[PDB]
Amino acid sequence: TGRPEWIWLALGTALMGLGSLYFLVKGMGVSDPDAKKFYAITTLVPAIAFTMYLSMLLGYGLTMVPFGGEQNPIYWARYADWLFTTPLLLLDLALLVDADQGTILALVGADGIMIGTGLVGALTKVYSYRFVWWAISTAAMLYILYVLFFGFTSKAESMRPEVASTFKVLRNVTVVLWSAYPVVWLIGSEGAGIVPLNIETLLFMVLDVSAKVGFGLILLRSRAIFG
Ligand SMILES: *C/C=C(C)/C=C/C=C(C)/C=C/C1=C(C)CCCC1(C)C
Repeated sequence: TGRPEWIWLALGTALMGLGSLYFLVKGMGVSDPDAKKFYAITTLVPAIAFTMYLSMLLGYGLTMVPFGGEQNPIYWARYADWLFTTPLLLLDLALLVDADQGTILALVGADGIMIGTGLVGALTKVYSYRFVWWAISTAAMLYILYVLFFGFTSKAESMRPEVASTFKVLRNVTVVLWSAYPVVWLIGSEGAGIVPLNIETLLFMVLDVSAKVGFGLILLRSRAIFG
């Protein structure tokens, strides 16, 4: 098939795989129960991403959606990855600041809406309606980020500075990275079709790897994970 974006797909597979392994290797040596909690969640995240980059590298997770007078190439495997990796990353942040169950439930629930409406949008055939779903998915994301910035940060204040300072770094990387996804979608293949798929795949790989392995490295090399 030889598509232009495959090299970016091979590179995402490689980074996710390696990252996952190292997390698994480091996770199975630790004995602290709480540290175990965090290690298992954080290793699972790039492990799911790896299997999906792999499938996409191999020709799966792609569909031609008609709109704008074109047969548009939409990588839906992406949302199958994010459906489970985005709430797991949220879970990691919540366990860190001892968020309440209702908060977690409501954050995981807003995240299901975001990915769900996002995919519906990336699958929608009436061009302008693609942006209506996109708009709702983004409002869901702004809800989640509001909660991470205003709620959590506040709770990380009952924690010790080492823990509060690790959370603020992960919160910052998360707000910066997640903010970028909706803009990539908008000017890329699912949206305006301004940025081509190969470049678009590159941006998504950089955001995904940063948000999973980048995030994981920061979290797991910290002392805040300990019970
Ligand atoms: C490992 C993956 C991460 C941290 C993915 C984050 C993905 C997002 C924040 C995605 C957001 C989207 C929107 C706000 C609207 C349009 C569609 C999405 C799903 C790309």
